[PDB]
Amino acid sequence: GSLTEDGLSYKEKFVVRSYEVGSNKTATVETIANLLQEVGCNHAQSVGFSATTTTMRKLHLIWVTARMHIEIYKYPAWGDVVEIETWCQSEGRIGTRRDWILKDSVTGEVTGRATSKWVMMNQDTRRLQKVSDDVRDEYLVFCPQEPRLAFPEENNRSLKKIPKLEDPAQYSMIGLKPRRADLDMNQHVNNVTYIGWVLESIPQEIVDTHELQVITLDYRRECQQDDVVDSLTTTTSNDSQFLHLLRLSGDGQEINRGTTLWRKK
Amino acid sequence: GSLTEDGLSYKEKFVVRSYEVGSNKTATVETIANLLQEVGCNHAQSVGFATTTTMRKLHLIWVTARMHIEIYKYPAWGDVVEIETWCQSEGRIGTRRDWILKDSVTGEVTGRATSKWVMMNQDTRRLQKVSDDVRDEYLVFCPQEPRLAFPEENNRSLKKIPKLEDPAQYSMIGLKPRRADLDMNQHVNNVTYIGWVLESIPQEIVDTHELQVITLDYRRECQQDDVVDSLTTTTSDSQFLHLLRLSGDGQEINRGTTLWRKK
Ligand SMILES: Cc1cccc(NC(=O)[C@@H]2CCCN2)n1
Ligand SMILES: Cc1cccc(NC(=O)[C@@H]2CCCN2)n1
Repeated sequence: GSLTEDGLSYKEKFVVRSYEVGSNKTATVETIANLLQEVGCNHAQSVGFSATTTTMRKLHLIWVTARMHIEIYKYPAWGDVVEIETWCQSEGRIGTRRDWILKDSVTGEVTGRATSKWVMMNQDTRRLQKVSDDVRDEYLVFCPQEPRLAFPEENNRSLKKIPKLEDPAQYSMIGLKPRRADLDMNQHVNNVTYIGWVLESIPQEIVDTHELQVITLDYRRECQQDDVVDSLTTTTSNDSQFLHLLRLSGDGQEINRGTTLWRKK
Repeated sequence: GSLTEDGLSYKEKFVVRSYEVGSNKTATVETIANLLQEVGCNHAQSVGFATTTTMRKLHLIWVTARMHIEIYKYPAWGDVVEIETWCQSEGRIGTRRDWILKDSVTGEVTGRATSKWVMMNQDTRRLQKVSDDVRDEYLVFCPQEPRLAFPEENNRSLKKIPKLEDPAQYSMIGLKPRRADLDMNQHVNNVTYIGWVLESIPQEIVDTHELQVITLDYRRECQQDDVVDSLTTTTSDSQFLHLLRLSGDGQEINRGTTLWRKK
Protein backbone atom coordinates (compact mmCIF):
# COMPACT_ATOMS: atom_id res chain seq x y z
CA GLY A 1 0.00 0.00 0.00
CA SER A 2 1.28 3.42 -1.05
CA LEU A 3 0.26 6.78 -2.52
CA THR A 4 1.08 7.37 -6.21
CA GLU A 5 3.84 9.79 -7.43
CA ASP A 6 1.53 12.85 -7.23
CA GLY A 7 0.13 11.86 -3.79
CA LEU A 8 -3.42 12.26 -5.17
CA SER A 9 -4.43 8.53 -5.15
CA TYR A 10 -3.52 5.30 -3.27
CA LYS A 11 -2.79 1.74 -4.48
CA GLU A 12 -2.72 -1.58 -2.58
CA LYS A 13 -2.33 -5.24 -3.56
CA PHE A 14 -4.30 -8.08 -1.90
CA VAL A 15 -3.90 -11.86 -2.17
CA VAL A 16 -7.40 -13.46 -2.11
CA ARG A 17 -7.92 -15.75 0.97
CA SER A 18 -9.61 -19.19 1.34
CA TYR A 19 -12.47 -17.95 3.56
CA GLU A 20 -13.00 -14.94 1.23
CA VAL A 21 -14.31 -17.02 -1.74
CA GLY A 22 -17.72 -18.51 -2.61
CA SER A 23 -18.76 -21.75 -4.37
CA ASN A 24 -17.03 -20.74 -7.66
CA LYS A 25 -13.66 -20.39 -5.78
CA THR A 26 -13.74 -16.61 -6.53
CA ALA A 27 -14.04 -13.65 -4.09
CA THR A 28 -17.56 -12.76 -2.95
CA VAL A 29 -18.92 -9.20 -3.50
CA GLU A 30 -18.62 -8.73 0.31
CA THR A 31 -14.88 -9.57 0.15
CA ILE A 32 -14.51 -6.98 -2.67
CA ALA A 33 -16.50 -4.41 -0.57
CA ASN A 34 -14.29 -5.11 2.51
CA LEU A 35 -11.13 -4.62 0.37
CA LEU A 36 -12.41 -1.31 -1.04
CA GLN A 37 -13.15 -0.21 2.57
CA GLU A 38 -9.62 -1.24 3.66
CA VAL A 39 -7.81 0.55 0.81
CA GLY A 40 -9.94 3.67 1.61
CA CYS A 41 -8.91 3.51 5.29
CA ASN A 42 -5.21 3.17 4.34
CA HIS A 43 -5.44 6.13 1.93
CA ALA A 44 -6.87 8.32 4.77
CA GLN A 45 -4.15 7.17 7.18
CA SER A 46 -1.27 7.72 4.70
CA VAL A 47 -2.32 11.39 4.32
CA GLY A 48 -2.71 12.06 8.08
CA PHE A 49 -6.36 11.33 8.97
CA SER A 50 -8.34 9.56 11.79
CA ALA A 51 -11.43 10.19 7.69
CA THR A 52 -12.31 13.20 9.89
CA THR A 53 -10.43 16.49 9.40
CA THR A 54 -9.29 18.85 12.24
CA THR A 55 -12.34 21.14 11.78
CA MET A 56 -14.67 18.08 11.63
CA ARG A 57 -13.39 16.63 14.93
CA LYS A 58 -13.89 20.01 16.68
CA LEU A 59 -17.44 20.34 15.27
CA HIS A 60 -18.39 16.66 16.07
CA LEU A 61 -18.87 15.85 12.34
CA ILE A 62 -18.34 12.53 10.47
CA TRP A 63 -18.55 11.25 6.86
CA VAL A 64 -21.36 8.76 6.24
CA THR A 65 -22.02 6.67 3.06
CA ALA A 66 -25.18 7.83 1.23
CA ARG A 67 -24.65 5.66 -1.89
CA MET A 68 -22.42 2.72 -2.94
CA HIS A 69 -22.19 1.49 -6.55
CA ILE A 70 -20.08 -1.59 -7.48
CA GLU A 71 -19.59 -3.08 -10.95
CA ILE A 72 -17.57 -6.33 -11.35
CA TYR A 73 -16.38 -7.85 -14.68
CA LYS A 74 -14.17 -10.60 -13.22
CA TYR A 75 -14.08 -11.87 -9.63
CA PRO A 76 -10.53 -12.63 -8.47
CA ALA A 77 -9.93 -16.33 -7.72
CA TRP A 78 -8.57 -17.78 -4.41
CA GLY A 79 -4.82 -17.11 -4.44
CA ASP A 80 -4.95 -14.29 -7.04
CA VAL A 81 -3.47 -10.84 -6.51
CA VAL A 82 -5.87 -7.92 -6.97
CA GLU A 83 -4.62 -4.30 -7.12
CA ILE A 84 -7.01 -1.53 -6.08
CA GLU A 85 -6.47 2.17 -6.83
CA THR A 86 -8.58 4.69 -4.85
CA TRP A 87 -9.02 8.47 -4.78
CA CYS A 88 -11.40 11.10 -3.34
CA GLN A 89 -13.03 14.17 -4.89
CA SER A 90 -15.11 17.12 -3.68
CA GLU A 91 -18.68 17.45 -4.90
CA GLY A 92 -19.13 21.05 -3.73
CA ARG A 93 -21.42 21.54 -0.73
CA ILE A 94 -23.21 18.18 -1.23
CA GLY A 95 -20.31 16.11 0.09
CA THR A 96 -17.41 13.91 -1.02
CA ARG A 97 -17.08 11.06 -3.54
CA ARG A 98 -14.67 8.07 -3.31
CA ASP A 99 -13.82 6.05 -6.45
CA TRP A 100 -12.02 2.70 -6.91
CA ILE A 101 -10.50 0.75 -9.83
CA LEU A 102 -9.92 -3.02 -9.47
CA LYS A 103 -7.17 -4.64 -11.57
CA ASP A 104 -5.69 -8.12 -11.97
CA SER A 105 -2.06 -7.72 -10.79
CA VAL A 106 -0.78 -10.25 -13.37
CA THR A 107 -2.64 -9.07 -16.50
CA GLY A 108 -3.11 -5.37 -15.57
CA GLU A 109 -6.70 -5.36 -16.84
CA VAL A 110 -9.58 -3.59 -15.10
CA THR A 111 -11.69 -6.38 -13.54
CA GLY A 112 -14.04 -4.08 -11.56
CA ARG A 113 -14.80 -0.49 -10.47
CA ALA A 114 -16.74 1.29 -7.70
CA THR A 115 -18.07 4.72 -6.71
CA SER A 116 -19.49 6.03 -3.42
CA LYS A 117 -21.11 9.29 -2.25
CA TRP A 118 -20.46 10.50 1.33
CA VAL A 119 -22.52 13.12 3.21
CA MET A 120 -21.46 15.16 6.27
CA MET A 121 -23.28 14.34 9.52
CA ASN A 122 -23.22 15.45 13.18
CA GLN A 123 -22.03 12.31 15.05
CA ASP A 124 -24.44 13.00 17.97
CA THR A 125 -27.73 14.27 16.41
CA ARG A 126 -27.32 12.45 13.04
CA ARG A 127 -28.37 15.62 11.17
CA LEU A 128 -26.87 15.90 7.72
CA GLN A 129 -25.34 19.24 6.77
CA LYS A 130 -23.64 20.87 3.77
CA VAL A 131 -19.84 20.96 3.56
CA SER A 132 -18.55 24.27 4.95
CA ASP A 133 -15.67 26.16 3.22
CA ASP A 134 -13.25 25.58 6.15
CA VAL A 135 -13.65 21.77 5.83
CA ARG A 136 -13.46 21.72 2.00
CA ASP A 137 -10.00 23.41 1.98
CA GLU A 138 -8.50 20.81 4.36
CA TYR A 139 -9.34 17.83 2.11
CA LEU A 140 -8.87 19.58 -1.30
CA VAL A 141 -5.05 19.28 -0.98
CA PHE A 142 -5.47 15.42 -1.07
CA CYS A 143 -7.84 15.33 -4.10
CA PRO A 144 -7.15 15.76 -7.83
CA GLN A 145 -8.34 19.18 -9.04
CA GLU A 146 -9.58 18.02 -12.44
CA PRO A 147 -12.50 15.51 -12.36
CA ARG A 148 -11.27 11.89 -12.30
CA LEU A 149 -14.25 9.51 -12.49
CA ALA A 150 -14.35 5.70 -12.29
CA PHE A 151 -17.81 5.93 -13.96
CA PRO A 152 -17.43 8.78 -16.47
CA GLU A 153 -20.04 7.64 -19.14
CA GLU A 154 -22.77 9.88 -20.66
CA ASN A 155 -25.52 7.94 -18.81
CA ASN A 156 -23.80 5.67 -16.23
CA ARG A 157 -25.98 3.51 -13.91
CA SER A 158 -24.20 4.93 -10.77
CA LEU A 159 -26.39 8.10 -10.74
CA LYS A 160 -29.78 6.44 -11.44
CA LYS A 161 -32.87 7.06 -9.26
CA ILE A 162 -33.97 3.94 -7.28
CA PRO A 163 -37.70 3.39 -6.67
CA LYS A 164 -39.26 1.95 -3.48
CA LEU A 165 -40.24 -1.76 -3.51
CA GLU A 166 -44.02 -2.25 -3.39
CA ASP A 167 -45.65 -4.79 -1.05
CA PRO A 168 -45.88 -7.71 -1.58
CA ALA A 169 -42.22 -8.52 -2.34
CA GLN A 170 -41.49 -11.52 -4.63
CA TYR A 171 -38.76 -12.86 -2.27
CA SER A 172 -37.83 -12.16 1.40
CA MET A 173 -35.42 -12.95 4.23
CA ILE A 174 -36.91 -12.17 7.69
CA GLY A 175 -35.31 -11.71 11.14
CA LEU A 176 -31.78 -10.59 10.18
CA LYS A 177 -29.74 -9.49 13.23
CA PRO A 178 -26.15 -8.21 13.22
CA ARG A 179 -23.62 -10.02 15.45
CA ARG A 180 -20.34 -8.61 16.99
CA ALA A 181 -18.42 -9.54 13.81
CA ASP A 182 -20.83 -7.22 11.88
CA LEU A 183 -19.80 -4.19 14.02
CA ASP A 184 -16.80 -1.92 13.29
CA MET A 185 -14.31 -0.39 15.85
CA ASN A 186 -16.93 2.30 16.74
CA GLN A 187 -19.64 -0.40 17.41
CA HIS A 188 -21.65 0.61 14.31
CA VAL A 189 -22.97 -1.93 11.74
CA ASN A 190 -20.33 -2.32 8.96
CA ASN A 191 -21.54 -1.05 5.56
CA VAL A 192 -20.63 -4.43 3.99
CA THR A 193 -23.23 -6.22 6.23
CA TYR A 194 -26.05 -4.27 4.50
CA ILE A 195 -24.81 -5.66 1.13
CA GLY A 196 -24.91 -9.22 2.53
CA TRP A 197 -28.38 -8.59 3.97
CA VAL A 198 -29.72 -7.18 0.63
CA LEU A 199 -28.40 -10.31 -1.20
CA GLU A 200 -30.02 -12.71 1.37
CA SER A 201 -33.46 -12.33 -0.25
CA ILE A 202 -32.05 -13.31 -3.72
CA PRO A 203 -32.94 -17.01 -4.32
CA GLN A 204 -30.10 -19.56 -4.13
CA GLU A 205 -30.94 -20.77 -7.69
CA ILE A 206 -30.16 -17.29 -9.10
CA VAL A 207 -26.89 -17.21 -7.10
CA ASP A 208 -25.89 -20.73 -8.34
CA THR A 209 -26.55 -19.99 -12.04
CA HIS A 210 -25.77 -16.23 -12.30
CA GLU A 211 -22.85 -13.91 -11.43
CA LEU A 212 -23.46 -10.52 -9.76
CA GLN A 213 -22.44 -7.80 -12.24
CA VAL A 214 -23.81 -4.53 -10.74
CA ILE A 215 -25.04 -3.48 -7.25
CA THR A 216 -26.31 -0.01 -6.33
CA LEU A 217 -27.27 0.78 -2.74
CA ASP A 218 -28.86 3.94 -1.23
CA TYR A 219 -28.47 4.27 2.55
CA ARG A 220 -31.35 6.07 4.31
CA ARG A 221 -30.88 5.11 7.98
CA GLU A 222 -28.35 3.22 10.08
CA CYS A 223 -29.23 -0.11 11.65
CA GLN A 224 -28.53 -0.42 15.38
CA GLN A 225 -26.90 -3.44 17.08
CA ASP A 226 -30.24 -4.32 18.76
CA ASP A 227 -32.31 -3.80 15.54
CA VAL A 228 -33.84 -6.62 13.41
CA VAL A 229 -33.99 -6.30 9.59
CA ASP A 230 -36.23 -7.71 6.82
CA SER A 231 -34.68 -8.08 3.33
CA LEU A 232 -37.12 -7.83 0.36
CA THR A 233 -36.62 -8.51 -3.40
CA THR A 234 -38.70 -8.30 -6.62
CA THR A 235 -37.54 -9.18 -10.15
CA THR A 236 -37.84 -6.12 -12.43
CA SER A 237 -36.46 -7.60 -15.70
CA ASN A 238 -29.43 -13.66 -20.04
CA ASP A 239 -29.60 -10.70 -17.63
CA SER A 240 -31.65 -10.46 -14.40
CA GLN A 241 -32.57 -7.23 -12.60
CA PHE A 242 -33.86 -6.99 -9.06
CA LEU A 243 -35.29 -4.24 -6.84
CA HIS A 244 -34.29 -4.42 -3.16
CA LEU A 245 -35.45 -3.01 0.16
CA LEU A 246 -34.09 -3.30 3.72
CA ARG A 247 -36.49 -2.27 6.48
CA LEU A 248 -36.81 -2.71 10.26
CA SER A 249 -38.73 -5.93 11.12
CA GLY A 250 -41.00 -4.07 13.50
CA ASP A 251 -42.30 -0.68 12.32
CA GLY A 252 -41.14 -1.17 8.70
CA GLN A 253 -38.77 1.84 8.85
CA GLU A 254 -36.67 1.96 5.64
CA ILE A 255 -32.91 1.61 6.14
CA ASN A 256 -31.82 0.76 2.51
CA ARG A 257 -33.01 0.45 -1.09
CA GLY A 258 -31.12 -0.86 -4.15
CA THR A 259 -30.85 -2.67 -7.48
CA THR A 260 -28.76 -5.64 -8.62
CA LEU A 261 -27.89 -6.92 -12.09
CA TRP A 262 -26.89 -10.53 -12.76
CA ARG A 263 -25.59 -12.32 -15.89
CA LYS A 264 -25.75 -16.02 -16.86
CA LYS A 265 -22.53 -18.01 -16.28
CA GLY B 1 3.95 -17.53 3.30
CA SER B 2 6.49 -20.34 3.04
CA LEU B 3 7.53 -23.70 4.50
CA THR B 4 10.49 -23.68 6.91
CA GLU B 5 13.97 -25.09 6.00
CA ASP B 6 12.99 -28.67 6.96
CA GLY B 7 9.62 -28.46 5.13
CA LEU B 8 7.87 -29.71 8.31
CA SER B 9 6.04 -26.44 9.23
CA TYR B 10 4.71 -23.28 7.49
CA LYS B 11 4.97 -19.56 8.36
CA GLU B 12 2.97 -16.55 7.12
CA LYS B 13 2.81 -12.85 8.03
CA PHE B 14 -0.45 -10.85 8.14
CA VAL B 15 -1.05 -7.10 8.49
CA VAL B 16 -4.17 -6.57 10.67
CA ARG B 17 -7.04 -4.82 8.73
CA SER B 18 -9.50 -2.05 9.77
CA TYR B 19 -12.63 -4.25 9.57
CA GLU B 20 -10.80 -7.04 11.47
CA VAL B 21 -10.61 -5.14 14.81
CA GLY B 22 -13.08 -4.58 17.66
CA SER B 23 -13.79 -1.56 19.90
CA ASN B 24 -10.29 -1.68 21.50
CA LYS B 25 -8.66 -1.36 17.99
CA THR B 26 -7.22 -4.92 18.27
CA ALA B 27 -8.06 -8.07 16.22
CA THR B 28 -11.15 -10.01 17.30
CA VAL B 29 -10.85 -13.74 18.21
CA GLU B 30 -12.75 -14.47 14.95
CA THR B 31 -10.08 -12.61 12.93
CA ILE B 32 -7.40 -14.72 14.71
CA ALA B 33 -9.43 -17.92 13.97
CA ASN B 34 -9.78 -16.93 10.27
CA LEU B 35 -5.99 -16.30 10.05
CA LEU B 36 -5.19 -19.69 11.61
CA GLN B 37 -7.57 -21.28 9.05
CA GLU B 38 -5.83 -19.40 6.18
CA VAL B 39 -2.28 -20.33 7.23
CA GLY B 40 -3.47 -23.99 7.54
CA CYS B 41 -4.93 -23.89 3.99
CA ASN B 42 -1.66 -22.43 2.61
CA HIS B 43 0.41 -25.10 4.38
CA ALA B 44 -1.74 -27.85 2.73
CA GLN B 45 -1.49 -26.15 -0.71
CA SER B 46 2.33 -25.75 -0.45
CA VAL B 47 2.75 -29.50 0.12
CA GLY B 48 0.43 -30.63 -2.74
CA PHE B 49 -3.21 -30.81 -1.56
CA ALA B 50 -7.23 -30.81 2.60
CA THR B 51 -7.96 -34.25 1.09
CA THR B 52 -5.22 -36.66 0.07
CA THR B 53 -5.06 -39.05 -2.97
CA THR B 54 -6.45 -42.13 -1.15
CA MET B 55 -8.97 -39.90 0.72
CA ARG B 56 -10.67 -38.50 -2.43
CA LYS B 57 -10.85 -42.07 -3.82
CA LEU B 58 -12.71 -43.24 -0.67
CA HIS B 59 -14.82 -40.00 -0.23
CA LEU B 60 -13.11 -39.19 3.10
CA ILE B 61 -12.49 -35.69 4.57
CA TRP B 62 -10.99 -34.14 7.75
CA VAL B 63 -13.44 -32.50 10.15
CA THR B 64 -12.64 -30.38 13.29
CA ALA B 65 -13.60 -32.21 16.52
CA ARG B 66 -11.95 -29.69 18.92
CA MET B 67 -10.47 -26.16 18.71
CA HIS B 68 -8.50 -24.58 21.58
CA ILE B 69 -7.22 -20.96 21.37
CA GLU B 70 -5.17 -19.05 24.00
CA ILE B 71 -4.37 -15.35 23.42
CA TYR B 72 -1.91 -13.25 25.51
CA LYS B 73 -1.89 -10.14 23.31
CA TYR B 74 -4.32 -9.24 20.51
CA PRO B 75 -2.53 -7.64 17.54
CA ALA B 76 -3.56 -4.01 16.93
CA TRP B 77 -4.90 -2.55 13.62
CA GLY B 78 -1.87 -2.14 11.34
CA ASP B 79 0.37 -4.62 13.23
CA VAL B 80 2.14 -7.55 11.59
CA VAL B 81 1.42 -10.97 13.11
CA GLU B 82 3.46 -14.05 12.14
CA ILE B 83 1.83 -17.47 12.46
CA GLU B 84 3.71 -20.79 12.37
CA THR B 85 1.65 -23.97 11.82
CA TRP B 86 2.35 -27.72 11.66
CA CYS B 87 0.43 -31.02 11.73
CA GLN B 88 0.98 -34.29 13.60
CA SER B 89 -0.49 -37.81 13.56
CA GLU B 90 -2.37 -39.00 16.64
CA GLY B 91 -2.43 -42.69 15.66
CA ARG B 92 -5.81 -44.06 14.57
CA ILE B 93 -7.78 -41.28 16.38
CA GLY B 94 -6.94 -38.63 13.78
CA THR B 95 -4.75 -35.60 13.09
CA ARG B 96 -3.75 -32.56 15.19
CA ARG B 97 -2.92 -29.06 13.87
CA ASP B 98 -0.99 -26.57 16.06
CA TRP B 99 -0.28 -22.84 15.69
CA ILE B 100 2.06 -20.28 17.31
CA LEU B 101 1.23 -16.56 17.03
CA LYS B 102 4.09 -14.03 17.25
CA ASP B 103 4.47 -10.25 17.02
CA SER B 104 6.62 -9.73 13.88
CA VAL B 105 8.41 -6.70 15.43
CA THR B 106 9.19 -8.07 18.92
CA GLY B 107 9.34 -11.82 18.09
CA GLU B 108 7.30 -12.57 21.25
CA VAL B 109 4.66 -15.36 21.39
CA THR B 110 1.36 -13.44 21.67
CA GLY B 111 -0.94 -16.49 21.27
CA ARG B 112 -1.19 -20.23 20.52
CA ALA B 113 -3.77 -22.76 19.26
CA THR B 114 -4.40 -26.49 18.94
CA SER B 115 -7.05 -28.45 17.03
CA LYS B 116 -8.05 -32.13 16.74
CA TRP B 117 -9.37 -33.43 13.38
CA VAL B 118 -11.28 -36.69 12.85
CA MET B 119 -11.82 -38.74 9.66
CA MET B 120 -15.30 -38.80 8.18
CA ASN B 121 -17.07 -40.07 5.06
CA GLN B 122 -18.19 -36.90 3.26
CA ASP B 123 -21.52 -38.51 2.23
CA THR B 124 -22.71 -40.54 5.28
CA ARG B 125 -20.92 -38.38 7.93
CA ARG B 126 -19.68 -41.54 9.71
CA LEU B 127 -16.40 -41.09 11.60
CA GLN B 128 -14.29 -44.36 11.57
CA LYS B 129 -10.56 -44.59 12.53
CA VAL B 130 -7.52 -43.68 10.35
CA SER B 131 -6.03 -46.45 8.18
CA ASP B 132 -2.27 -47.05 7.58
CA ASP B 133 -2.50 -46.23 3.84
CA VAL B 134 -3.64 -42.66 4.58
CA ARG B 135 -1.28 -42.29 7.60
CA ASP B 136 1.83 -42.90 5.43
CA GLU B 137 0.98 -40.23 2.82
CA TYR B 138 0.64 -37.43 5.45
CA LEU B 139 3.54 -38.60 7.74
CA VAL B 140 6.14 -37.26 5.24
CA PHE B 141 4.80 -33.69 5.94
CA CYS B 142 4.76 -33.98 9.78
CA PRO B 143 7.62 -33.86 12.30
CA GLN B 144 8.40 -37.37 13.61
CA GLU B 145 9.14 -36.29 17.21
CA PRO B 146 6.20 -34.71 19.12
CA ARG B 147 6.07 -30.91 18.68
CA LEU B 148 3.26 -29.45 20.83
CA ALA B 149 1.98 -25.87 21.09
CA PHE B 150 0.45 -26.91 24.46
CA PRO B 151 3.03 -29.28 25.94
CA GLU B 152 2.36 -28.94 29.75
CA GLU B 153 0.66 -31.99 31.38
CA ASN B 154 -2.91 -31.38 32.68
CA ASN B 155 -3.46 -28.34 30.41
CA ARG B 156 -6.71 -26.57 29.34
CA SER B 157 -6.58 -28.06 25.80
CA LEU B 158 -7.29 -31.70 26.79
CA LYS B 159 -9.93 -31.07 29.52
CA LYS B 160 -13.40 -32.70 29.49
CA ILE B 161 -16.26 -30.17 28.93
CA PRO B 162 -19.59 -30.74 30.71
CA LYS B 163 -23.07 -30.10 29.21
CA LEU B 164 -24.83 -26.84 30.18
CA GLU B 165 -27.91 -27.46 32.35
CA ASP B 166 -31.23 -25.71 31.70
CA PRO B 167 -31.91 -22.93 32.53
CA ALA B 168 -28.92 -21.05 31.06
CA GLN B 169 -27.86 -17.76 32.73
CA TYR B 170 -27.60 -15.94 29.36
CA SER B 171 -28.88 -16.71 25.81
CA MET B 172 -28.96 -15.54 22.19
CA ILE B 173 -31.75 -17.17 20.16
CA GLY B 174 -32.62 -17.35 16.46
CA LEU B 175 -29.07 -17.33 15.03
CA LYS B 176 -29.04 -18.11 11.28
CA PRO B 177 -25.95 -18.32 9.05
CA ARG B 178 -25.87 -16.10 5.93
CA ARG B 179 -23.91 -16.64 2.63
CA ALA B 180 -20.84 -14.91 4.14
CA ASP B 181 -20.86 -17.62 6.88
CA LEU B 182 -20.50 -20.44 4.27
CA ASP B 183 -17.18 -21.70 2.85
CA MET B 184 -16.40 -22.68 -0.83
CA ASN B 185 -18.15 -26.07 -0.25
CA GLN B 186 -21.34 -24.32 1.09
CA HIS B 187 -20.73 -25.57 4.66
CA VAL B 188 -20.91 -23.27 7.75
CA ASN B 189 -17.38 -21.89 8.44
CA ASN B 190 -16.02 -23.17 11.80
CA VAL B 191 -15.24 -19.50 12.80
CA THR B 192 -19.04 -18.73 12.73
CA TYR B 193 -19.59 -21.22 15.59
CA ILE B 194 -17.05 -19.21 17.68
CA GLY B 195 -18.95 -15.99 16.95
CA TRP B 196 -22.26 -17.69 17.80
CA VAL B 197 -20.89 -19.09 21.14
CA LEU B 198 -19.69 -15.56 22.10
CA GLU B 199 -23.12 -13.97 21.25
CA SER B 200 -24.65 -15.16 24.54
CA ILE B 201 -21.79 -13.48 26.57
CA PRO B 202 -23.14 -10.15 27.93
CA GLN B 203 -21.81 -6.93 26.33
CA GLU B 204 -20.68 -5.67 29.79
CA ILE B 205 -18.28 -8.64 30.14
CA VAL B 206 -16.97 -8.01 26.58
CA ASP B 207 -16.46 -4.25 27.29
CA THR B 208 -14.55 -4.77 30.58
CA HIS B 209 -12.77 -8.12 29.99
CA GLU B 210 -10.50 -9.62 27.35
CA LEU B 211 -10.91 -13.17 26.05
CA GLN B 212 -7.92 -15.23 27.17
CA VAL B 213 -8.93 -18.89 26.46
CA ILE B 214 -11.63 -20.56 24.31
CA THR B 215 -12.16 -24.32 23.99
CA LEU B 216 -14.80 -25.70 21.62
CA ASP B 217 -16.00 -29.30 21.05
CA TYR B 218 -17.85 -29.86 17.77
CA ARG B 219 -20.56 -32.56 17.90
CA ARG B 220 -22.65 -31.86 14.78
CA GLU B 221 -22.52 -29.62 11.70
CA CYS B 222 -25.05 -26.76 11.36
CA GLN B 223 -26.81 -26.60 7.96
CA GLN B 224 -27.47 -23.42 5.94
CA ASP B 225 -31.23 -23.70 6.66
CA ASP B 226 -30.72 -24.48 10.42
CA VAL B 227 -31.41 -22.02 13.29
CA VAL B 228 -29.17 -21.99 16.42
CA ASP B 229 -29.62 -21.02 20.10
CA SER B 230 -26.48 -19.90 22.01
CA LEU B 231 -26.49 -20.53 25.81
CA THR B 232 -24.08 -19.38 28.58
CA THR B 233 -23.67 -19.87 32.36
CA THR B 234 -20.96 -18.35 34.58
CA THR B 235 -18.98 -21.13 36.31
CA SER B 236 -16.41 -19.02 38.23
CA ASP B 237 -10.95 -13.96 36.02
CA SER B 238 -14.34 -15.07 34.61
CA GLN B 239 -15.20 -18.58 33.42
CA PHE B 240 -18.20 -19.52 31.32
CA LEU B 241 -19.82 -22.76 30.14
CA HIS B 242 -21.31 -22.66 26.62
CA LEU B 243 -23.75 -24.65 24.52
CA LEU B 244 -24.91 -24.33 20.90
CA ARG B 245 -28.07 -26.25 20.01
CA LEU B 246 -30.67 -26.28 17.21
CA SER B 247 -33.53 -23.82 17.97
CA GLY B 248 -36.13 -26.47 17.24
CA ASP B 249 -35.44 -29.96 18.61
CA GLY B 250 -32.58 -28.82 20.88
CA GLN B 251 -30.03 -31.03 19.07
CA GLU B 252 -26.51 -30.25 20.39
CA ILE B 253 -24.07 -28.91 17.80
CA ASN B 254 -21.34 -27.45 20.12
CA ARG B 255 -20.19 -27.15 23.74
CA GLY B 256 -17.32 -25.08 25.19
CA THR B 257 -15.65 -22.94 27.86
CA THR B 258 -14.24 -19.42 27.83
CA LEU B 259 -11.88 -17.62 30.21
CA TRP B 260 -11.74 -13.83 30.49
CA ARG B 261 -9.26 -11.46 32.28
CA LYS B 262 -9.98 -7.91 33.59
CA LYS B 263 -8.45 -5.17 31.38
C1 LIG C 1 -27.37 8.96 4.25
C2 LIG C 1 -27.44 8.17 5.52
C3 LIG C 1 -26.79 6.96 5.67
C4 LIG C 1 -26.89 6.29 6.88
C5 LIG C 1 -27.61 6.84 7.91
C6 LIG C 1 -28.23 8.06 7.69
N1 LIG C 1 -29.01 8.75 8.63
C7 LIG C 1 -29.29 8.45 9.93
O1 LIG C 1 -28.88 7.48 10.54
C8 LIG C 1 -30.22 9.46 10.61
C9 LIG C 1 -31.69 9.24 10.22
C10 LIG C 1 -32.28 10.60 10.46
C11 LIG C 1 -31.25 11.48 9.80
N2 LIG C 1 -29.97 10.86 10.20
N3 LIG C 1 -28.16 8.72 6.52
C1 LIG D 1 -16.84 -34.16 15.19
C2 LIG D 1 -17.87 -33.57 14.27
C3 LIG D 1 -17.82 -32.25 13.86
C4 LIG D 1 -18.78 -31.77 13.00
C5 LIG D 1 -19.79 -32.60 12.56
C6 LIG D 1 -19.78 -33.92 13.02
N1 LIG D 1 -20.74 -34.89 12.69
C7 LIG D 1 -21.92 -34.79 12.01
O1 LIG D 1 -22.27 -33.84 11.33
C8 LIG D 1 -22.82 -36.01 12.18
C9 LIG D 1 -23.33 -36.18 13.62
C10 LIG D 1 -23.59 -37.67 13.74
C11 LIG D 1 -23.10 -38.25 12.43
N2 LIG D 1 -22.11 -37.28 11.99
N3 LIG D 1 -18.85 -34.39 13.86
